[PDB]
Amino acid sequence: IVGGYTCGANTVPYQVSLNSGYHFCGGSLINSQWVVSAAHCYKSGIQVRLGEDNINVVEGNEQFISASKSIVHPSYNSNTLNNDIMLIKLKSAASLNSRVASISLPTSCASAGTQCLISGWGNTKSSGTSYPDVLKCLKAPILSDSSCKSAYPGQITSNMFCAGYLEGGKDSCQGDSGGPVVCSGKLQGIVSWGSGCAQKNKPGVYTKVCNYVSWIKQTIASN
Ligand SMILES: [Ca+2]
Ligand SMILES: [Cl-]
Ligand SMILES: [Zn+2]
Ligand SMILES: [Zn+2]
Repeated sequence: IVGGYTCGANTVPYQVSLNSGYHFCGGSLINSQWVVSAAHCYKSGIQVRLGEDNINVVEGNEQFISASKSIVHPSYNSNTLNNDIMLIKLKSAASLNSRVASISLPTSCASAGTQCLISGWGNTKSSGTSYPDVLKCLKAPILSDSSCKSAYPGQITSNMFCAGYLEGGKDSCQGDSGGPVVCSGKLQGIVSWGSGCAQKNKPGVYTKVCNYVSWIKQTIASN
């Protein structure tokens, strides 16, 4: 995340780190047994780490559980990143406490202008590589579709929305993929792609979760 701040140890209690020997993506806990992340984060051999603050230091409040299965959205297109969402089931249930909590799924989509909180352990430099070890946060509004589509012509579908600042300066960045975008207490987005990080007129693009609630609910209930 670039132009963001240190959230604080466990202040985004629904934030997860996907690890396959190292941290490679973020995710959101939706209930004791399931995590939602980006389909482009699909890997075989995932370990989910909950209650994480510093990914390189075991400070006692962590839970490391292996994934029992992964379900990529049936219509995921790796070329356009359209329908970039995946569900991960935990082999054992997470013990929910003050530091490990689930986030709610939306009942309706959020309007442009709404302020959201984007978090993760990604790169913090636009022009440079600096990978932080503690969680970073960024408060950013949802942009109108018009400004999102002018920045990426022919690339935005109805399953994506942009958030950030057009001036640039603030944005999600690689590493952060699969992480949450929460607005008014609901998980409204998943970090999906962007043009580099924090550039001017290049906001981040997020998977629009409100369009997949029935698929999420139906799939978790059947698996
Ligand atoms: Ca840790
Ligand atoms: Cl992340
Ligand atoms: Zn990351
Ligand atoms: Zn990515």
